[PDB]
Amino acid sequence: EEKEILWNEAKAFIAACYQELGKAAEVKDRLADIKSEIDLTGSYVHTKEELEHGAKMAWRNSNRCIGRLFWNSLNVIDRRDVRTKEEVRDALFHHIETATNNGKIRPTITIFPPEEKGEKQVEIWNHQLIRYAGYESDGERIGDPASCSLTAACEELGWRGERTDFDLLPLIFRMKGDEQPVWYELPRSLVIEVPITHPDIEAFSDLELKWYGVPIISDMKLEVGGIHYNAAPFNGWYMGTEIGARNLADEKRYDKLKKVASVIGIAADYNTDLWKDQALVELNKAVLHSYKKQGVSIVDHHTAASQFKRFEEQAEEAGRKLTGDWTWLIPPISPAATHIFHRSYDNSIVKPNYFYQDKPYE
Amino acid sequence: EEKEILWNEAKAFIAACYQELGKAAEVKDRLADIKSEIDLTGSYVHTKEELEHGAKMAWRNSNRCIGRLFWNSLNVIDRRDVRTKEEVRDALFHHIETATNNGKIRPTITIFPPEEKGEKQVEIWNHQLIRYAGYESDGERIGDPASCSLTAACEELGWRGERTDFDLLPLIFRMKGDEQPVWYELPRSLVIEVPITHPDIEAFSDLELKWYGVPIISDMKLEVGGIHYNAAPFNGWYMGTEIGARNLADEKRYDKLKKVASVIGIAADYNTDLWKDQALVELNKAVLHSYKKQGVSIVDHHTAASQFKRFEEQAEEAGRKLTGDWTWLIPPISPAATHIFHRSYDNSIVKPNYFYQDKPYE
Ligand code: HEM
Ligand code: HEM
Ligand SMILES: Cc1cc(N)nc(CCc2cncc(CCN(C)C)c2)c1
Ligand SMILES: Cc1cc(N)nc(CCc2cncc(CCN(C)C)c2)c1
Ligand SMILES: C[C@H](O)[C@H](O)[C@H]1CNc2nc(N)[nH]c(=O)c2N1
Ligand SMILES: C[C@H](O)[C@H](O)[C@H]1CNc2nc(N)[nH]c(=O)c2N1
Ligand SMILES: [Cl-]
Ligand SMILES: [Cl-]
Repeated sequence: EEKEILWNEAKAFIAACYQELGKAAEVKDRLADIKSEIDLTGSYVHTKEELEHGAKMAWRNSNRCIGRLFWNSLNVIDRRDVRTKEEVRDALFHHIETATNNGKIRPTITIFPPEEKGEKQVEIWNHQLIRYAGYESDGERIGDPASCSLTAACEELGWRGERTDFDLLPLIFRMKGDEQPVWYELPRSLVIEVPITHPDIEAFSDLELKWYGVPIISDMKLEVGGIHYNAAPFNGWYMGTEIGARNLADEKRYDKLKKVASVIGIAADYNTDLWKDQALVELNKAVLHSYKKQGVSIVDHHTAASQFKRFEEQAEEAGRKLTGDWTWLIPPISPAATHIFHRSYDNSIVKPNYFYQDKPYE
Repeated sequence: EEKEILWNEAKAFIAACYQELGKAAEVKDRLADIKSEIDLTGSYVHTKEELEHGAKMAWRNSNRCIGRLFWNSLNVIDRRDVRTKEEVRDALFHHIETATNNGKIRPTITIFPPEEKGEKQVEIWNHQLIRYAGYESDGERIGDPASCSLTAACEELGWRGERTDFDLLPLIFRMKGDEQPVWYELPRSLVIEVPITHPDIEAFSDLELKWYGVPIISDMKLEVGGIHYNAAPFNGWYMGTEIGARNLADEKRYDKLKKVASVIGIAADYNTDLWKDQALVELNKAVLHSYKKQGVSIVDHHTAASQFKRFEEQAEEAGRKLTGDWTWLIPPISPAATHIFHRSYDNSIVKPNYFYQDKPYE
């Protein structure tokens, strides 16, 4: 039953992967070995080339990602060899360091051993490798509300946050065979953060806003040819709106628009004044300015959309169907100023791809 | 075949309409009369009450409309009695006058005789009753590009535009039996226009922008209980973004963002400066300010979304399913600052409703 599904996924993947790599003549033999490996073992093992191209295809197929033009330059780190929590920890520290690259961010994925019988070898609890803690208790909100449930799980395991608005959560993951996950404080030297200032408005620094340099999603599953890599953290560089229009702006996140309005010297009393819109534009300008001043890679939503248009053009040129989720591709500010807003996209799921999975906390 | 479809639509509509009106006991008899009327005539005729409530239901069911909270206060004008082009013209002039209401806009629909054998009695060519002409010839763009095809059709019929950027198109419609439509110049006294100025930036008036007061969609079909009212123009008041973020901003419309950037004194050289976003916010502030100064009804997108939230709440309270098109309901600026962005909607089509129809030009 499962080896039927596996074998079928393998045939589809290997065929497509080898076509793209100019190695179609090797398919039959490779497929032969896989058939035997599955029969004899219940699974199969990707070559380094297959794993690398698979991760790249999965990014290429990610409907919700505007940044896909650069899919083929993804840096794939093969860590299927890790067996200990120390090795996992050091691999995660290494990912942070190499992806950060002193600010010139390298899109990277680190791939850990895949599920066996659907049994995870390693299970990463963090949503992103770098993220801020959040607390809520008796009227008091501190930090990132989105992190409240994971923060509480961490404090159940003996970690204690300082309760600033920007506590770095520890790395937290569980090894096969262990009942509880382990946690490790992030070395501050590894984590680039960017204080938010505004190019023109000197008072903006009074808000004492900052954000971290590199978004590293660590809780999605990479599926490649029937093999389930549930632990495979990946990163790009930020699009500014992610920070300025969502992380710092949403009422259910840092909720800073009223405070932004005050420091930029506009009233926040009347909807018709469009003060939220003005505050959003200034906050987003500040975010882009700040990352660039500090030499940390970032892209604005106009440039990103222009790049995505090139991705569309390349898909058609290569004779590949384009898939996308319009609702996620449009930027959260000035969406109609982008070409994305004015066309539609097929939201079909194509594999290899990255998928959500259930949180082991909650 | 057709009388089957008609009768079935009639049963569903009359049943629902009379439930809502507290007249469920009258359904059986009314349904009896309709059954006979269809058999004997091939069609049936709505009571004034049915027609009025039907138009209101159609608005309530319009998935792409954020303004639906006020569905039950729609002003329905029954003009099923018109037979001549003079009467149609005067009914259209009347709609403009009564809906405008000296600036305190009244949501209104005027309903003309419905299709018979699918044969239209009157066919309105205008997309909106008030709209600006557009011209393109040998490098030269003037006016509203969206109106180019209708403008060209009008000039085929002996009309000539002055070729300003804001020529009012004439009313243009065709009567049953006539090969060509007729056209009538709009009396300027009927048409309120609003010059666009900015509350703070005096130079904004140098752009010489203006827009008309009342959006009156005149080319959609109202379907009520199997009866097809192909000529039934309707209006609300504007949401500011329609004018400021789309009509005046789109590259394929008036394309004013670069000129806005210049008058507000910011550079339009770098994507990372978010100059388009800033220009959009200032243009949208100017639009709202200008309509309010002139005493013409308008709503900003924040207030409109708050009203739409109340519409959602009322639907659930009344035990009615809510339908909506997320892609049209989100405003084109700061969409994530509205609740709409953060939930989903069922885009199912429910009747009565308003529908697109093929343009007789093009
Ligand atoms: C190189 C720079 C990149 C940029 C600028 C970029 C941009 C974005 C943005 C703006 C989002 C929406 C995030 C949100 O609203 O939560 C997104 C989602 C996504 N990106 Fe990218 N991305 C990049 C690289 C990558 C890479 C390297 C991968 C994988 C190898 C990836 C896979 C995805 C996936 C799977 C999502 C959806 C995540 C979810 O559903 O929560 N992206 N991207
Ligand atoms: C009272 C004030 C109203 C406001 C503020 C409002 C708001 C809006 C907005 C912003 C749109 C999107 C238009 C576009 O992007 O092209 C829209 C679409 C629509 N509205 Fe409303 N509306 C109002 C009244 C009405 C009325 C009275 C009706 C009908 C009786 C109506 C039916 C519709 C329909 C059918 C659409 C979709 C049109 C299309 O597909 O092009 N609305 N509305
Ligand atoms: C790889 C990558 C690049 C990039 N520019 N951005 C992200 C995602 C940032 C991000 C990751 N995960 C969750 C949220 C908020 C998620 N909500 C929907 C739960 C944001 C990922
Ligand atoms: C009734 C009503 C109220 C309101 N506030 N707005 C509109 C629509 C304005 C409008 C009407 N028709 C076409 C466009 C642009 C349409 N493109 C998609 C073709 C805009 C209609
Ligand atoms: C292709 C895409 O659906 C298209 O740009 C839509 C998006 N949402 C919209 N929403 C509104 N209100 N009006 C529009 O014209 C559009 N255009
Ligand atoms: C319900 C709705 O789909 C939801 O708000 C989505 C909309 N589009 C989005 N787009 C991005 N990029 N990120 C998000 O978190 C969301 N949220
Ligand atoms: Cl993020
Ligand atoms: Cl309009």
